[PDB]
Amino acid sequence: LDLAINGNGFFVTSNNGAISYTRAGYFNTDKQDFIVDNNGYRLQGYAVGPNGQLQNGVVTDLKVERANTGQLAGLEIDDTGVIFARYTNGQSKVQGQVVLANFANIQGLTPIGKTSWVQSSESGEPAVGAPRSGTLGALQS
Repeated sequence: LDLAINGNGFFVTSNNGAISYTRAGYFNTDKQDFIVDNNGYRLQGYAVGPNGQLQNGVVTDLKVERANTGQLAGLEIDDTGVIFARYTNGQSKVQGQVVLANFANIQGLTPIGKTSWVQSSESGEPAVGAPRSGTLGALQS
């Protein structure tokens, strides 16, 4: 998955819980079927709950189910970040929803790499939500 944002906001990735923020990413699934960036850090969002519905109460790792029988054939993410898995038994199932974070003062963000930042005393706290909700931008591919 090659993801970009148009508008405000940052993708949220978790390194064993260390959270960083980025503008665009190449995302894959790892050996435990987590959606990860090119460092292996886990893309964060609303996961599907135990009842198969999106849990907007918790921002967590995004898992993609290998099977539904039917096994995974494709993975797509719409402009509001909803992740659709396509399976060989003719089914599709939502796997989660990518979130974006925005900041009251993104200038105050602490750079941790060429294209990644972390929260700071100067940036304010992350305000997290679905792409195209509130002031947050839209997801491309």
